[PDB]
Amino acid sequence: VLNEHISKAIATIGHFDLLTINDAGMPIPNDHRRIDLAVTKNLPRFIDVLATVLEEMEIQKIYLAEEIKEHNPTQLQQIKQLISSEIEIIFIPHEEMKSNLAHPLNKGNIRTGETTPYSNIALESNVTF
Amino acid sequence: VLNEHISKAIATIGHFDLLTINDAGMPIPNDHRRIDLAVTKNLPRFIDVLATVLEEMEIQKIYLAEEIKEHNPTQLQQIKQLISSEIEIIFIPHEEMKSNLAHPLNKGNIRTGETTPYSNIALESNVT
Repeated sequence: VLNEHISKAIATIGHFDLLTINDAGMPIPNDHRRIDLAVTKNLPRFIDVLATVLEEMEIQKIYLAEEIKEHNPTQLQQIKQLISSEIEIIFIPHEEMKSNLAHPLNKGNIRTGETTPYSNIALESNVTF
Repeated sequence: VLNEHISKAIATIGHFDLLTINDAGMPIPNDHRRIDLAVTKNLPRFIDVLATVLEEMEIQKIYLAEEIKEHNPTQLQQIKQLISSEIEIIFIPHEEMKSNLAHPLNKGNIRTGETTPYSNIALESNVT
């Protein structure tokens, strides 16, 4: 990660803390947590930002929208190929994924240029140090 | 442009105002002008951000480092193919490109993930 805001968020991240990565259409609140990386349609791609962020975090659990199973199987598969078998995948309603953007332990909401549906994820941090 | 900060900057832009796009290594001051889009090495690319921004701005002139001609002939060529022939290309020393990051009429410094040398540009706005 060369992103400053992201490195800053990851530096304030400890056990139970959340970090999200979202597609272009996700209604992300306009606060300090907001990290807009979007350039244009599909730039950068959700999966590329995800792969990059995983390299700099110890994750415990991830959250995905139940709707991803049916509406974006390809993205679900790409996510599974990325994370290790050790990490637990929890599905919740997309509506909940939206609420979590304002979770008290949410340390950042990254916006990508992704346009495929339900390309959103929440990363829950394990013990840092 | 779907980028919120870029959109904001381009909203406050008028004649003579500047907007810059830089590679990952350019020392961009830590102020309100700074817009960090860098994800990782070469993501996003300089050329892709430039192409996007050009679609949203009326530009009069661009500034490039004189050093680009010899150290990155490829990037110079890509830039030329992107802008019209009615836009003037002014070459200045890289050192000055750096000083322009704090120009009084500079409305935004965009940081990309570009890693190739002298991939930096300054766009001067025409009448809005």
